[PDB]
Order: sequence, then C-alpha cells, then structure tokens
Amino acid sequence: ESADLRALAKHLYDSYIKSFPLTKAKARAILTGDKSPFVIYDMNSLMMGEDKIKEVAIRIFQGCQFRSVEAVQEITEYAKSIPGFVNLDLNDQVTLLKYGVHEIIYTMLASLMNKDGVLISEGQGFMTREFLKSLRKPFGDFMEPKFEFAVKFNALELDDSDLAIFIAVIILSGDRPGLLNVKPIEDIQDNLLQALELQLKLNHPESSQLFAKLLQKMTDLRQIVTEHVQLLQVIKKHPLLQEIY
Amino acid sequence: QLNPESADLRALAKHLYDSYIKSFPLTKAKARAILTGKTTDKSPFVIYDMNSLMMGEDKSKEVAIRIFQGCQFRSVEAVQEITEYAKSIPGFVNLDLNDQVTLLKYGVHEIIYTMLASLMNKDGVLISEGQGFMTREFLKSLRKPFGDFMEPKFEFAVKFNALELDDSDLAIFIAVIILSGDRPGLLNVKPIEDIQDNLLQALELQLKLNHPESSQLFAKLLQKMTDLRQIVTEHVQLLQVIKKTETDMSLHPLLQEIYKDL
Ligand SMILES: CCCCOc1ccc(C[C@H](CC)C(=O)O)cc1CNC(=O)c1ccc([C@]23C[C@H]4C[C@H](C[C@H](C4)C2)C3)cc1
Repeated sequence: ESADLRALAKHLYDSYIKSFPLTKAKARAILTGDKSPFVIYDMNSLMMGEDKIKEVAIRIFQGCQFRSVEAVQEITEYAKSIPGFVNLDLNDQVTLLKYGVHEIIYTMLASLMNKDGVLISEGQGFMTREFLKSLRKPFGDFMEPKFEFAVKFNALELDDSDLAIFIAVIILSGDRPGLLNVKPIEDIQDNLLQALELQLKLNHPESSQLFAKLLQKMTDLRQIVTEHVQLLQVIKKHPLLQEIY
Repeated sequence: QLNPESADLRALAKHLYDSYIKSFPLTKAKARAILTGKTTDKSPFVIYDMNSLMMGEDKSKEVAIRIFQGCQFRSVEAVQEITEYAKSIPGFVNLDLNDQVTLLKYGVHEIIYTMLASLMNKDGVLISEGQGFMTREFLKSLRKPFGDFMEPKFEFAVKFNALELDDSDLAIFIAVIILSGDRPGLLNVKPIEDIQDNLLQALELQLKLNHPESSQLFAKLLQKMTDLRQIVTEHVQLLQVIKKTETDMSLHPLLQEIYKDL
C-alpha cells in the first residue's frame, strides 16, 4: 500500500522537473542569494527591461498572457503523466484542464513571489509589488490578491516534491462542471490525496496537520480565480493574435 | 492502541458534541428522523404551492418577501446559537476580543449553510423547527430575484449530504470553520492556528473511528470548504440586488454588520 504511494510521489516529482523549467528550489535561490535578476521598480526601470529581457500597463498584462499560454502547455504535459489521467474520457481530460489551469498558475506563481515582488522570464527579472500596485486602475489591483495569497501560501514552506502532488490533486477535481464520468476522477484523487498526506508526513514531520492547512488554501485559490475572471471580462475596455490569446 | 494524546482528542470530540447538542435545537438526527418517515408523530406539513402555503400558516405583505423575512429572523437566531457554541470552544473566549468578532463575522454563514444541509434533501428543506417542509420547485418558482437564492444551497446539500456525516462529525467541523486563521483583519493569528491545529486533529480522528471504511473523508470534507465559501460569496451578491430592487425590504442590523465589507 505505502510503497505504491512513494512511487506515485517520486513519479510525479520527476515529471514535475521534466515539465516545469523554473522550480521552487531555483526560484527561492534567486530571491535570496551571484547572478541577480534585473529589478523593475518604476516606470523608467521597466523601459530598460525590454532592452535587457500601446502603453506600459497594457504591455505588462499581455506579457502575462504570453506567459500564461506557455504555462498551460507545461501543465498539460504534466497532467498526462499523472497515472490514469490519459485513460479518462477525453471530454473530461479537457474539462479537467479547462477548469484547473488558473488554479495551477497562481499556485506555482507563489513559488516566484515574496511579499515584495515576483520573478519574471525564467528568473531573469523581478517586478516589485508596489510598482504593480501603482499601475493605473484597473491594473493596479490585478496582482495584489495574488500577492496576498502567495504570502499566506508560502508560509507553509512547501517544496517541489510537495507541490508536484498538490498540483495533480487540483487537476483531478471531480466537481468541475460538465464532467461525464466522475467515478475514476475521484478514484485517482483519493490515491493522490493518500500520496500527499504521506509525503507531507515524511517530508515535514514537525508541521502538524500540514495536509489540512494545505487543502484549506484551496478555498482562497478559488476565490482568487473567480475574482480574476471577473476582472478579465471587465477589462474588455491583432486578429490572428487575439485568437491565440 | 489509542494513546494519551489521542485520548485528549477524543475528549475534545465529546465536549464539542455535547455543546453542539445544547446550543442547537434541531440536530441532523432529528432532521433525518423527520425526513425519512421514522414517524407517525414527526411528519411535516408539506408546502409546494400557493394554497398549501396558505394552509401551512396555522402551524403579512406578499409571498417571496414574507418567506425571505422568515429566513432573516431564523438566521438571526442561528447566529445566536452559533455564538453560543463558539464560546464553548476551548480557547475561543480567551482570544483578543476583536478576533472573536472577526471569526464569527466570517464563520457564521459558512456554518449556517453547513447545517441547512442536514435539513435538506434533493426535494426540499425542513422549516419552522421541522414542522413544515418547503419544496425545492416551489422555491424555484418564486419571482426573480428570489427563485435563485436557494438552488445553489440545494446543489451543495446533495453533494455534502453524500459524505453521510453525523452530528458528532459536524460538531468538530463547524469548530474548524470558526477557528480559521486566514480570515481578513485578525490581529493575532498564531493562537487561532494552534486551536485549529487541535480541532483538525480531533476531526481527523473522529472521522477515522466513526467512518473507518471511507477513504479520505477528512480531505473530502475539507475540500467542501471551497463550496461553502462560494455559496457565501454568491449569497452576498444576491443580497445586494434585493436591496436595490426592493427599497422597502428591511434587513436585520446584526446580519448587516456581518455582510459589511466581507
Ligand atoms: C439550523 C439553522 C436553520 C437556518 O435557516 C435558514 C437560515 C438562513 C436562510 C437565508 C438567510 C436570508 C436572509 C441568510 O442566509 O441570511 C434561510 C434559512 C431557511 N429558512 C427557514 O428555516 C424558514 C423558512 C420559512 C419560514 C416561514 C414560516 C411561516 C411564516 C413565514 C412564511 C412561511 C410560513 C415560511 C416564514 C420560516 C423559516
């Protein structure tokens, strides 16, 4: 029973390394200690950034969109390495990804955040929190909720081996609307839940009920997403490019 | 074996169940017993249409409104009851006054909708201490915006009731709901988290022992917290609209203080 669960843990972790270029391990190294990133702290510093790495605030947002679409391909490859996933009804796989990705993006985005800013482009840059907060409405509020969540989320001190399994748990959520066959999704999630429990007990013996606390964060994650999606539609204020993004 | 520290957790379990039973009149057990015909004396008058609604009133303005005004005052009671239960949670009354208020402000609706689920099945919901049963479709027939305020509540109830929890499982879970450390504006978060740590341990155990054959009930239950939170967010939305269309509808000042800047 409990050796199957380390396999699953190990399998997911290795797949997490293959699929994601910038790991929490690597992200944490850059936010702390020889090859620092370029800091974007104000209007002028963002200018030289493009030189290095319509208007300012729109050009940032679009940057998040290119990024996001890349992420979605990374998350999709990962998912397909989660056992059982690819033997599910295809409409469900697409449903699971369609509804899961925002939740995964802001989870892993936390890896790239401290209470002062977020690392960008493979950790070549850092965009400060108070700068993003200065951007003209409605963009100034776009990232603060994410920052508020990353503070809370990062306090759990999870590492990549923990996060890998968590992500799979998010993917395999059997409450997504319009799913045709929920049984095996729940069956896989149960198994992922067991693996996560054990992982967190063996990797963080001293953190009591870390499993519980981590799952509780799901509640804040989904608010984050609903809120952000609202913002997006409100934000409707190149043809073939629109289509991509 | 069960060990000394799990002994303490089982004790916490008992205390809480007992307080739950003392602070809440209609338990899930009474609810089920009414809804599933264990009954020649406990059967409810069913409301499902306008005349039956009229016939029910032995046991004024207009209907959709009169129903919501009823929900208002019953929720006010519930807040009292939950406040009573909260006091009994070891540690809660010792916290900073302001946090006490904060935790009830955000806990209360999530607990109401957890317990409303015990009084529901797919076809309707018990009302008035379980003497009446108001059908789901009758509620849906209510005029906009009111035919929309309870569906989301049913969708959750049928999902939630599928976990098959009992009052002794619910007592610990509602404690966990109240003592949550990521509520906005709390002064001191560590104390609250240490209490929840204990509550979560107790729950984890109670579920294992009470439901030994169900895999990961603990987790599955914690996941339902996201559903509650979305029910509460959507509810508050809908209040906003009611206030604007019905300029003559009174809201209770207690409930208004809870909704204020959620
Ligand atoms: C164990 C805790 C039970 C808590 O019950 C409820 C709590 C809250 C709500 C929604 C409220 C809306 C303001 C809220 O979420 O704040 C809705 C409910 C459920 N409603 C009722 O229990 C209820 C419904 C109708 C009535 C009647 C009784 C009688 C006179 C009048 C008209 C008609 C005949 C229905 C009210 C009384 C209670």
